[PDB]
Order: sequence, then structure tokens, then C-alpha cells
Amino acid sequence: GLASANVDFAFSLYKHLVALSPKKNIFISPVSISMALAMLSLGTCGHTRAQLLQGLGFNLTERSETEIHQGFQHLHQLFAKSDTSLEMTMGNALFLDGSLELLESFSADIKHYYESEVLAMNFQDWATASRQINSYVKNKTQGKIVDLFSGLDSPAILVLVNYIFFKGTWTQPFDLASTREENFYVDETTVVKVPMMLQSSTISYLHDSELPCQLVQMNYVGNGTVFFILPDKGKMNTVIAALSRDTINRWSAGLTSSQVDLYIPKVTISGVYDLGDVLEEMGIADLFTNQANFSRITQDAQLKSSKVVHKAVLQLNEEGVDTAGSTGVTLNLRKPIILRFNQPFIIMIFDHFTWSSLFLARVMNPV
Ligand SMILES: C[C@]12CCC(=O)C=C1CC[C@@H]1[C@@H]2[C@@H](O)C[C@@]2(C)[C@H]1CC[C@]2(O)C(=O)CO
Repeated sequence: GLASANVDFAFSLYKHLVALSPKKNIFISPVSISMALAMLSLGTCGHTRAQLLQGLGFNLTERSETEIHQGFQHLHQLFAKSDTSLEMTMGNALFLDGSLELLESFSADIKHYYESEVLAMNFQDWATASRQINSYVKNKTQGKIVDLFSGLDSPAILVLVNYIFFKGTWTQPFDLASTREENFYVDETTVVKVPMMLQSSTISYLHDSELPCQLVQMNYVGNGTVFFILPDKGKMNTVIAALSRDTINRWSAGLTSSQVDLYIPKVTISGVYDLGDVLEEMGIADLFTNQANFSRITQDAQLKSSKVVHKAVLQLNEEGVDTAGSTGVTLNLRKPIILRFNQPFIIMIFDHFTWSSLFLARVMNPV
């Protein structure tokens, strides 16, 4: 199923990304990356197609591709539904150079399954081109995601874009008057001052006995839900390595209503990731080679993928969360329990309804 494959991609992408930069704050939106690369797969063939879909985790021996795109159409559709549009939006776009014309079926497919806009662009003028697209993404994410492509790209004739924006409200908001500056212990040799939020509430709590960590689950107004995982000091990678469907399943069953003095910091983090190295570690490599099969994009031209970029922002306050994420792919011609989050921790934001991993975080430093 889609929900299982997507989250396994989420955790796998997360684990691999964690290993590449062990001191940086890590914040990503897995569903954005999965929908974008799946939309890209519509224009791929041969070994490139098979390798991509397999990297996203779908078994193309027990599952058709139409089913997959039918699967992402269903999610894209559900993240439009009236009761979630106010708090969540997701969308796709295709930017195309005038020298190229899409095959009827490709442009028809991206419009049917992904509701993608296809917009003409003059890529010969890349300064203008990255300006048009960055603002487009800027606007679609209400200004949270700024300058997605940056000046350090060689020009490219096709750009596939996906964006996600999410604004949730705590069912149990933190106490506004209670926020104070506390110590957040970043390393054994690095200490920072951070705004620490506080609430004393009945909260879902679990001290894990099989893993060196403690965790809480909080819901948002709507269908949003979030996990906060605090590993024991120096056990961050043991908890990350254990992140799977089986662990969160075991956690959900273990979470019990408890009295908690909950201290979480006001996190404002962002991250920019070239997912080239990350994706090829996951086995998605043919896209970038001069043997790339993009024959379903257009009739005549050989296309390869030049760049895959993800950008995401996180804001945490007493009232809620404000998150945004974007992926782009460039193609070229071939008694109360005291729980204190004053050290590195994990954030996992999910949707109760679809189980889509919306946002994953490794907070090394919350400032
Ligand atoms: C592994 C699980 C169930 C089987 C599956 O194919 C995929 C997933 C990924 C998301 C998990 C889900 C269930 O376990 C319940 C979870 C943890 C959910 C994310 C949010 C959670 O729904 C809950 O909030 C339940 O309280």
C-alpha cells in the first residue's frame, strides 16, 4: 500500500540524510519528495523508471504504475478536502522551455494524476527563470519557502516542482505566559540559550524500555498529529536507526495518558538539501546519468536529471506549528512527569487520516 511504502521511504531517506550531516539541524518533508519523484516517474522509462519506483519503495511486480499514480491522486485529492484546505495545501507545477513540447500523454498524465500546472518559461534567461519559479513557490507556500533553486544551478529546460504548506494548532496549546529562556545542551562542549515553552497537561507519554528514549504524542486542530522523541544522552543514532513502521506501531500502543510538565523549545529551523547523493545511496542513480531514459517526457530529445533539491522550514510556538516544504527536479538535455527537551531530539509530524509523513526533524540546535 501507499501509506506503508511512503513512510518507509520517509524513514530511509531520513536515516541516510542523518548520516551525511551529523551536527546539522535536519528538517525535511518526505511526502513532498515522494509526490515529486513519483510525478517525475511519469516521464521515465526502462531501467530509469524501474529504479526510481523501486527507490520510492513500490513493488512493480505486484503493483501497476497506474495504481501508484492513482494512489498519489487520491492523496492530492484528500489534501484538498474542505476540512483540511484551511490548514494544509499541496500542489505541483511543470516549468517548460519554449524549445520543447510535451507529449500529449505526459502533459495529460501530470494534469490528471497530480493536477500539475504546466507553464511556459524562457530558460535561456535563467536569472529571470529562477526568479519566476522561486516567487511561484514563495507565493504557494505563503512566503515560507524563499529562493528554492538559488543562483548555483546550470540552466535547464524542464523544472518539476512540488510544494507543501501546513499550519496546525495545538489541541493543548503551551502556556504563553510560561515561556522563559532556559539552557539547551547542544553538545558536551556547546551550550545555547533558547526560548523554552511550558505546559502542565494530561499528555500521551511513553518512557520506552526497549529503546533509550522518551516520547510524547500531541494532536493538532484538524487531522494533524506530532511525535516528540527525546533520546537519552548520546543515544540519538540508536533511536534514529530504530525508526520504522514497527517502532511507531509499538509506540502508539504503549502511549498512555499521563500528567506531564512538558518543556519543549521554540524551534525555528530550516534545511537545504541536494538530494542527489542521498537518492543515489537509496539506489536511484540512472536519472543523473547520460543513459537516463526520459522518453515519455517528449518525443524528440534525450533528457537527464541535473539536480534534485528539497527545502523546508519549521516554526514552533505556543499556539502551533507553521511548516512548509518544496522539492524541485531540474532536467537537462542528456504527581506529574517532568519531560524536558533541553538536548537533541526528534520531531515527526503525521496526518491521522492518510498516515503520510508530512515532516521529519532532527533538532541539534533549536535557535
Ligand atoms: C505504522 C502505520 C500503520 C500501518 C501502515 O501501513 C503505515 C503506518 C505509518 C503511520 C502510522 C501507522 C499506525 O501505526 C498509526 C500511526 C502510528 C501512523 C502514523 C500516525 C499514527 O496514526 C497514529 O497516530 C495512531 O494513533
